[PDB]
Amino acid sequence: SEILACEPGGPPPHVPRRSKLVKSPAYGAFPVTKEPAVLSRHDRRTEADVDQVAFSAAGGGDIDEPWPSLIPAVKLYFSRCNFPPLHTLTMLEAINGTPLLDGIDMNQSAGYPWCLTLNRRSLFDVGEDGLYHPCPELYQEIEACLHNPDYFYTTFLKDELRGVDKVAAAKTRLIEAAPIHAIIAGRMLFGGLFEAMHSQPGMYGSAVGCDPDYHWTPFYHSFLDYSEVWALDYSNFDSTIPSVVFKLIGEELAKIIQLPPSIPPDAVQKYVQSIYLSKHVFGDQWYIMKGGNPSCVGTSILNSMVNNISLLSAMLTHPDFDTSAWRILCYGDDVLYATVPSIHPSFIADFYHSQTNYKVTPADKASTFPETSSIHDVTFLKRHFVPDERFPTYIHPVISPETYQQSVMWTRGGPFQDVITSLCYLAHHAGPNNYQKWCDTVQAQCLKSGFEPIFIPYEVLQYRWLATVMT
Repeated sequence: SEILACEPGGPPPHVPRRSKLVKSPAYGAFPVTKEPAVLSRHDRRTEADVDQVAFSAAGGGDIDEPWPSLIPAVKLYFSRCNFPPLHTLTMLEAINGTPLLDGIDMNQSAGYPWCLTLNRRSLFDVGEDGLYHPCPELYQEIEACLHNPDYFYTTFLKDELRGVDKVAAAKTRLIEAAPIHAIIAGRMLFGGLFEAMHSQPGMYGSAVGCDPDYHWTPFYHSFLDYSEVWALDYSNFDSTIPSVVFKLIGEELAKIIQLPPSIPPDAVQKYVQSIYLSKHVFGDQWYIMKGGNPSCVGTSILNSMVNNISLLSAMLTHPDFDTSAWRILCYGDDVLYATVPSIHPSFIADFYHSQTNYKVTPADKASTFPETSSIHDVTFLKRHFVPDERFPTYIHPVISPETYQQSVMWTRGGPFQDVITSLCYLAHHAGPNNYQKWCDTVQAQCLKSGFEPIFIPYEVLQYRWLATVMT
């Protein structure tokens, strides 16, 4: 991306420098390979400056002109999508939801400048209809955003567990939140698109809105015409996305989305411009990012499309690419793809280096791509695909054991049993006795700390999984 000067928008917010993650009653259970990310510039665990490292991948440059295969990739992706005319959501639908899209999370931040003196719930009144209505001040900001999407993302250091290597290097990610009036305006303009995609994960090359327990089965079987399936990940995807890709997507969506009379006719392109030419506030640092996208559900939908377009623009340069025999599945920077004939991720990586700012790598910190790869070797959202031993047509999402082995050793301050319960939903897919080994190890450590954990029985988790997957 490219970082530009920006006029301040008011009183600056505060960047939290202390982690909410504290050691849990199970902290000694497994060898500690993860710790809370560096948030303070004075953290003793690192010799680096976190504010410097966290922004080091930004400002590397933006691409304004399309590379020769980019426009063909745009046409190819939208040709396969075959979207019918889409419409906008009403303001009340964008707030409270539709049969195909849930309402907003009232517990999330209200964003700038609301998040200075007010939370999200305070800005709404429950009407006699039983739905949430915006207060007269929020309604007017949503309206003004539809005519001029001028708003600030609040930027913070993401408080989360990280590998001990990333802690020592102060490599902590950024979390950026849009304001509530920009979110509701965005759910109005693009809610028809969000409905179509979020309610059909696996279609349009996007996995956004998926439930891994349920969708791992159709995801798995969708890659069955292919002998080789590839996984790859982007480093600094949210900074390296060029403006030109978002701009081209906005022009396609402008022709698809039908606008109501109260909305200016270029609102689609103008809102997308507020995404790739965005305003940010990080503490008292006010700046504009040209290129990239702040790292939200709507942004994950557009990021999926960006990822699909970018990958297709790489495959279109391969001499043997069959424009009809391919499938892509994306969630953010996470990607599965397969082509016939198989295109090795080496080829995509080399094309990206010569024409874009994308730096692409294996999905398992493997530092190299395997010579071959199948649906059984691949990981997607940190999960393998493993058929059930008794009903092999149904596929378990088997997350890496490091996920729930490390997470259980930390808490954010709630009832610790809630941490144990939510990890049971991830861990039981490893098999009844691998699940038991995790439960037994966690219980022995908790006993020394004065806590008695209760684990959901394996029979409950396996039955309910088979029930939802339609067994």
